[PDB]
Amino acid sequence: RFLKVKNWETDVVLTDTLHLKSTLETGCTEHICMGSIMLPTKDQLFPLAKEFLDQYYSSIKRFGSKAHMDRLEEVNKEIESTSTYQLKDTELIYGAKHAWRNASRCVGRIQWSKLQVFDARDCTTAHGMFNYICNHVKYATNKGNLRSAITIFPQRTDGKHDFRVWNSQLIRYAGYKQPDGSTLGDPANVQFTEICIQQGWKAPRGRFDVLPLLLQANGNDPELFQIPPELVLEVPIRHPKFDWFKDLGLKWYGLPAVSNMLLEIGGLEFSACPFSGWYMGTEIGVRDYCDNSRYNILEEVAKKMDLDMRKTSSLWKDQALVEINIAVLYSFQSDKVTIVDHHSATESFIKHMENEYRCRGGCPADWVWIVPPMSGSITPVFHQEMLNYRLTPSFEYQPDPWNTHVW
Amino acid sequence: RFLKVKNWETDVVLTDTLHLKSTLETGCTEHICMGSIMLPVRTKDQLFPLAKEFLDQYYSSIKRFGSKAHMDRLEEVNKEIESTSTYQLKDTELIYGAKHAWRNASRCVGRIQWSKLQVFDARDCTTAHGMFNYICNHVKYATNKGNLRSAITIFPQRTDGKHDFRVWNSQLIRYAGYKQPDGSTLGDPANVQFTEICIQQGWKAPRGRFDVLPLLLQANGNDPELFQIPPELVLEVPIRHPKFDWFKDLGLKWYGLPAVSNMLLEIGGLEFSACPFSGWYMGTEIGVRDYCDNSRYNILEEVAKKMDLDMRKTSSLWKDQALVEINIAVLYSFQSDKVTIVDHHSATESFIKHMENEYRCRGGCPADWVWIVPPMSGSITPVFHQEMLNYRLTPSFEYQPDPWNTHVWKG
Ligand code: HEM
Ligand code: HEM
Ligand SMILES: CN(C)c1ccc(CNCc2ccc3ccc(N)nc3c2)cc1
Ligand SMILES: CN(C)c1ccc(CNCc2ccc3ccc(N)nc3c2)cc1
Ligand SMILES: C[C@H](O)[C@H](O)[C@H]1CNc2nc(N)[nH]c(=O)c2N1
Ligand SMILES: C[C@H](O)[C@H](O)[C@H]1CNc2nc(N)[nH]c(=O)c2N1
Ligand SMILES: [Zn+2]
Repeated sequence: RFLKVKNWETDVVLTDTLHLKSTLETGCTEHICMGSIMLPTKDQLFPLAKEFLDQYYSSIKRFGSKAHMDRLEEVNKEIESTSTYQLKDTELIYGAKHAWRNASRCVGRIQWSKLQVFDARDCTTAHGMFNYICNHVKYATNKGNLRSAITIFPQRTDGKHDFRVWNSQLIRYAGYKQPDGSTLGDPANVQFTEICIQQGWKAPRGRFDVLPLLLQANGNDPELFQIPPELVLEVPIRHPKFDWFKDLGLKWYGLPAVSNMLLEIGGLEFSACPFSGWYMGTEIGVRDYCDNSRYNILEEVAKKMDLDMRKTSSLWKDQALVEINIAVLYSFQSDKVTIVDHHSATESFIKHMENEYRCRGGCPADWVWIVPPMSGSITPVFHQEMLNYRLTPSFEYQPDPWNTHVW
Repeated sequence: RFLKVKNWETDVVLTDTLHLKSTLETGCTEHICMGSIMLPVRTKDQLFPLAKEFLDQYYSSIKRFGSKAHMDRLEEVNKEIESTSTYQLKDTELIYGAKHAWRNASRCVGRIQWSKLQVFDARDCTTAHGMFNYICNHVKYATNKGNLRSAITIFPQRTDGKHDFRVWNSQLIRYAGYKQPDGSTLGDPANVQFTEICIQQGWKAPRGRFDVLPLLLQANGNDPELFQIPPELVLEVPIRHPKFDWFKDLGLKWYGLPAVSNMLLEIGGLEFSACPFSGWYMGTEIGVRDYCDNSRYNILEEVAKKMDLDMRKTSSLWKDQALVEINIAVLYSFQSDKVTIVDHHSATESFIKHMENEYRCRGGCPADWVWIVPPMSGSITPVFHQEMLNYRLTPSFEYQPDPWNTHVWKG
């Protein structure tokens, strides 16, 4: 019932108890582990609120206080009446910070308590949503000195009045399907790049076109808005060695702002809650650039390095993969845009784990995602045993809106 | 109950039914995943159904399920169990069992080779000297002058747990590690404890950086004995780099034959506690883990200095850079000396094919993503994007406690 995790590089053992407060399910059973699978009423509502308020009041050392007891009946009454309830701002902020704190797949959680929370629950229209989103982008971007942020739009009522940001991230590059067979721009967004057109977007059918926002307020049809370019910070990618690197014509945006997840707090569902932090270098250089189903520039780069690509055994891909990532980090740092390398981030996470085990009794973590997509075993997290379990408040995945939307 | 895995690079979706045949537990539950936890005397009572499940398996594979040969064998094993409290496997069953334990090994990326396994039956062995002989023959057969051949040598099964055969070494061939008084380590840090045992057991350590450890062999529950593998049987490869000429001067070499010797092989409820086995190296085992783990030879810095990398910021990825070059060297040296090795791209690619074949011909393929994905360049190998299901089938290879921790000393 009380669990030990060992780090095999340092022999340090930690003891986990936090998992005992887990309420949601993993997907695994005693007969089968699903650790590498990508995606596994007033009745329901009241214990959920209670559990949350219990956490919350415990966290401010007023467990079993009048304020506590009072808030509990107050919420209970409101549920009885309205069949839902509203969070106080303090609870909203606490809830959002803790959804981040509990995100078992996020290596960046040492920053969790410094989250700027923007309350957009008063928002009613797609234009309103756009305004709030532009403000988020400008604040978080902060001229390159990035600051984490989340903007929280009104909670689900009857699932027919949902607020949804249709983009997967606030800022992403378009992808169009060619006659040449392949794909210009970003293959991951070919379908979304299509749906923008299907609703009226004018694509400059280029390679790195910042996609428009597709905003759904209150269950209505979504609307197109162009993010002001002066708000979209971008970074041109050059190698501090290969002077030819620049002619590949690569750039990337500085702000990673995931916009399609669901924030759950005390049973309440926030279907539109775009949030942002800053990039770990490998996200762009390894995944975005070198994934086969993405920008897939490995061959091209390798050509320009005149490497022996005759056999897998020369490790040409590996050699190039490193240089590319050196360039990403180089470009960002030179342009003074916040970025972190996988060594620093993982080092920070181990420190964060130590802290969480110490002050909270543990830290849910998904090794499959915490370990970076390159040079895994030379980062400390590779040798770190981790326990994965689901805590609430949480960020959850949710179905793409075009599949659900009753037009 | 059917289960689907998706490859997110190819959208290829597969359906697992094999997981239904799983008996053993994973460690995980509905509320916690232990997927990254490293390591998470049996009665006639529980033995028979285990024998029966094995024998049903075996007779199905040979397409004789429900035959009279099947039924008589079950009867024979039943009688032998209740009479003697255990039973002996036929050679055929032993071979089938060893192959399938390999086949069921969810953490092994090399399983496409599982059906080509040379099984050496050492169940007639009675002494440590006998064990040394068998092991020498294994090493010689498996090495084959550099054209490596997979093999397993199987010593007598456990009886009352007081008469175990064990190979105390973790691998048949490994380098000594020596802790110095100044706290530094000479040789392979991983083998310090084992090196000390050997020394205490009377091994004269030459105390160099690459000393092949002696074999420490336990027969029939007796105290273990020391033997030196004949040097001419130990194939080694000097490590050089195809472009960096200073690399040779780092003084590195490695042995060609990876031969894990401390696992327990389980077949039909019988436990084979000494079953050393060998295949060949995937390059990163040596180039990434053995050389570059901080708790191993840890040569990243010295390599990095000599390539003149910016070692001032991690952000320069000097570590990543040196890591690749070292792995380039390992592959280069082995191929140059015609010693079988496989790069991580080739191995992972072959595994994906194996896996798909296994889903179709067998209904599934248990696989441990945490272990299948290579320790460098993870996402540019196809396994990274492959959803996998992990579950335990028998026959299987299992860990067992280190024998110095359990052994009852006779003196
Ligand atoms: C501030 C610096 C941050 C860094 C360096 C960082 C890093 C990462 C990385 C590398 C991943 C792996 C995802 C992938 O490879 O696609 C991840 C996942 C994730 N991050 Fe963080 N992140 C940061 C901030 C945040 C913030 C501010 C939030 C929310 C408020 C957040 C929530 C999440 C969630 C929910 C996931 C996984 C989603 C899932 O369940 O699959 N992160 N992060
Ligand atoms: C023939 C070439 C082979 C290759 C390239 C190969 C590759 C690997 C690799 C890279 C690992 C990961 C272990 C680590 O990184 O420490 C592994 C694990 C494993 N292999 Fe293979 N292997 C081969 C042959 C074999 C054979 C012949 C057997 C048994 C008959 C076997 C049984 C296992 C088992 C049981 C594990 C899990 C080890 C553990 O959980 O500690 N392998 N293999
Ligand atoms: C299941 N599925 C189809 C899927 C999986 C992953 C993704 C990509 N978002 C992962 C993420 C989240 C938050 C992040 C925060 C900061 C950062 N620097 N990076 C972050 C990256 C999209 C879709
Ligand atoms: C602490 N722990 C549980 C642990 C972890 C790793 C190891 C290292 N041996 C793993 C192995 C097994 C079989 C192999 C077969 C062929 C090959 N080319 N390589 C193989 C590598 C030992 C023990
Ligand atoms: C804690 C963690 O599970 C442990 O370090 C594992 C990770 N994956 C691995 N994968 C392989 N192939 N070999 C290993 O030793 C490990 N170690
Ligand atoms: C199949 C597998 O689960 C999938 O490729 C995962 C593996 N680990 C990952 N890790 C991170 N950080 N991001 C990812 O998208 C993935 N993808
Ligand atoms: Zn699991």
